[PDB]
Amino acid sequence: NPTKISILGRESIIADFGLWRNYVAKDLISDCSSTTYVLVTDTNIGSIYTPSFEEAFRKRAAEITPSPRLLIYNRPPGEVSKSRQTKADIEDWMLSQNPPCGRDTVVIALGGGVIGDLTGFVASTYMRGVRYVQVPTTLLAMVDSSIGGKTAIDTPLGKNLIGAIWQPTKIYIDLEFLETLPVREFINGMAEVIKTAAISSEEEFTALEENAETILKAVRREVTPGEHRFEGTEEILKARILASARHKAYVVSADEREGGLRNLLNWGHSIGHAIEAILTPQILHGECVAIGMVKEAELARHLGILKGVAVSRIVKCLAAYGLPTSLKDARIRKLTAGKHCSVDQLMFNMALKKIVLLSAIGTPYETRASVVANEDIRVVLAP
Amino acid sequence: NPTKISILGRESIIADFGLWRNYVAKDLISDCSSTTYVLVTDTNIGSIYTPSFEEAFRKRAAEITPSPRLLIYNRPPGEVSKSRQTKADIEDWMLSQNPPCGRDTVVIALGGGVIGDLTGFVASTYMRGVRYVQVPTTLLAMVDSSIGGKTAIDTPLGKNLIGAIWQPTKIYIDLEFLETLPVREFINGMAEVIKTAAISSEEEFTALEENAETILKAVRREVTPGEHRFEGTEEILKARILASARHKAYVVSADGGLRNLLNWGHSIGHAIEAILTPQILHGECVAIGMVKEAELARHLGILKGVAVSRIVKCLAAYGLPTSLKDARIRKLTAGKHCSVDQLMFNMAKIVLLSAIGTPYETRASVVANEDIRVVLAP
Ligand SMILES: NC(=O)c1ccc[n+]([C@@H]2O[C@H](COP(=O)([O-])OP(=O)(O)OC[C@H]3O[C@@H](n4cnc5c(N)ncnc54)[C@H](O)[C@@H]3O)[C@@H](O)[C@H]2O)c1
Ligand SMILES: NC(=O)c1ccc[n+]([C@@H]2O[C@H](COP(=O)([O-])OP(=O)(O)OC[C@H]3O[C@@H](n4cnc5c(N)ncnc54)[C@H](O)[C@@H]3O)[C@@H](O)[C@H]2O)c1
Ligand SMILES: [Cl-]
Ligand SMILES: [Zn+2]
Ligand SMILES: [Zn+2]
Repeated sequence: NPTKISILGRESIIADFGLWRNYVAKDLISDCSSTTYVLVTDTNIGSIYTPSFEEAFRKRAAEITPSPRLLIYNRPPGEVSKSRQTKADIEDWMLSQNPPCGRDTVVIALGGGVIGDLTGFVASTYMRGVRYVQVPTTLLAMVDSSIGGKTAIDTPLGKNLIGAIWQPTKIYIDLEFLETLPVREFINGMAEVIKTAAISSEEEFTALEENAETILKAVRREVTPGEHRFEGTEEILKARILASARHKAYVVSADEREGGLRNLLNWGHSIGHAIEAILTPQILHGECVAIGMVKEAELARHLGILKGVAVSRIVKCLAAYGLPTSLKDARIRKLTAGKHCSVDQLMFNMALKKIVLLSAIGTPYETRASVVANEDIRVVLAP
Repeated sequence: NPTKISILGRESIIADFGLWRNYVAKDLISDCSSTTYVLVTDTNIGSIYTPSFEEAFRKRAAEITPSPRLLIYNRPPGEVSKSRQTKADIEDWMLSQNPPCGRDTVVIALGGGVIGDLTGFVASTYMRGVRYVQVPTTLLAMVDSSIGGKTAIDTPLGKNLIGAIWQPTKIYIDLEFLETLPVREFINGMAEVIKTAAISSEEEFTALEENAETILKAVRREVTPGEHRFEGTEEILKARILASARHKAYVVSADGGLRNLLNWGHSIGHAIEAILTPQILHGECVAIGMVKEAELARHLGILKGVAVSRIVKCLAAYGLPTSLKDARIRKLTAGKHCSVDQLMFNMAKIVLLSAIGTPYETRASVVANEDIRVVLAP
């Protein structure tokens, strides 16, 4: 059965195994009536998933007169496509169609965080705004990037500098996409899942601790023909992933005077972003956020706010899912030959302190990021 | 007297003679607190108006501490600057400042429709959105472009293709800008003023008819550097221009319907413009469109022939063309012809008038292509 989660007081999220394979096309043409559908993705994702959809779309466009059209745009993979150049590329491409794409256009964002931010931003300004849907194909996109409307592209000077808040009409979460997602990317996305649980539900966190071995085994297993990577553990994977997605939706949907409940989502990102500013692009975002979570967890313990046992759980849980819990992680070192993260550099990258503090697994200290002394931060980052 | 109007619920429009010279700076720093203010304009407008403001800003920044900063960006004049390149150059420039312009930045759009659309769009996406104010310097901008939140840039394949709805925090209308606005541009802007009146108030339309000689004289007379072009007729100019502006503001606030009325004379007007541009200006084309669309309604037995004539006399009174055969226009468009086919083709529903200050339907009406032709053809 398809699970539904709402965003900003309305239906928006539809999650299940096989949506892309048999549900999205029909749904779009039905609930997102348009004459034109523009699908944006990269060559990796697309070469694997675009063919089936083209057929499923053709099969759904036929039971209608006249038949809506599906236009496909394949961008090269990587953070590099999240640029002004590609935004203008996709746009001119869309304007140059016969007939050109109009304000009724429904853009389909089939990809991870990169394609998501790019496509969302394209849609936000196309003729001052057109509808679009998110079809996250990475774990991180499913529970984070595709939720909340934050759209943008990069500039040589920094990440997500030019963009917009543009909400998607719908977010289709097809867990089957995780069947072909590279093991490292999957692990990477788990950083947000564990973060979410860590700051919202102790029960959820425990479920993550208990489901690690099973989940990871499935993520690494050799799939025999006729099988689906996650057969046998579908409910576990769905309950775990949707718990995070759902939380993100709740936080983003909760306003009517809140102050900064959204702030708690940055737990582990204060230090995590600092670390990433140095180790990127060798080390992924989640990998850096994982380490940031451990450091920030130690900090709170250092300030006598977090019990030492919670730190250890936080550490075993991340490692159980394959995430690094230290800056000298064997894997990290091999990928970043000649990169060091000195306290000074980290204390610097951070100043460019307010760290969400935890008082217990599933329980934040303040309802917002707390203010901590630079000296206390340095001690934590000491060798 | 600093007049105030409301857009989208409440006040945002401030109109008067001299606002730029001694009010915006203080106002911005007070009502739009920020550490950074980015002024965007073109070399024409800026070379005339940026110096005073710089001083007026410095004079107001000193009163507050630490003193804010004013960053100026001068773009070349023309429709050509309303492009992706200029948007990116402005963005890159802002981000390059030391320190980089943050989300607290308040962008000042000092210019006409071009600078307005460009700057508004820049502001809408800068770090996903930052505040900005409109300081329209052309008549058309004062009563139309600077109002409504419509922002964008052009593409070789068309105008305003990439943009967004981004409302300005404030719209400062300093009528003194019209002192240096080229006569042709001023006349051009009058097309929207006359259009607005034509579809909203018969009294207002009549006031435009009676002010015609006076306004034009002020516009066409030779003013000497130091004397104000509009001394003696300031209330007339203010009441006329603000009337148009306040109406656009009203409709933009109501809301597919009431907004459709704002397009009277633009159905044919845009078709004509698609051919005659860039030689012929938007207002000049909209003027002719108004006459055509007015005769169409007369053709359909909805408009009295007398209203058509008044519409025709008023446009002409203000120096706007009322036919494709206009000498100015023919001379200016040598090498071009608006065949009826091309116009119909370009047209691919017109707002009909039942009387001066009175629309037919509450929205654009559906008319048969044949009735249109018998009105486009000679
Ligand atoms: N609020 C927001 O909008 C927000 C917040 C967090 C992250 N992000 C953005 O997300 C981006 C990173 O996104 P990401 O971690 O999803 O990485 P990504 O989109 O770069 O995807 C990683 C890799 O996986 C491949 N891939 C994607 N789906 C696949 C699948 N199911 N099968 C096979 N290959 C697949 C891609 O081709 C790519 O190589 C960053 O640029 C970041 O700024 C945005
Ligand atoms: N909804 C909207 O936002 C909207 C609606 C209608 C028109 N527009 C757009 O507006 C643009 C047209 O703008 P416009 O007609 O105001 O012309 P414009 O901005 O191109 O200005 C015309 C000329 O006058 C000069 N100038 C401007 N003000 C001056 C002043 N006070 N003193 C001296 N010289 C001055 C300029 O340098 C320029 O050369 C078009 O690009 C059009 O697409 C936007
Ligand atoms: Cl853009
Ligand atoms: Zn993150
Ligand atoms: Zn107009």
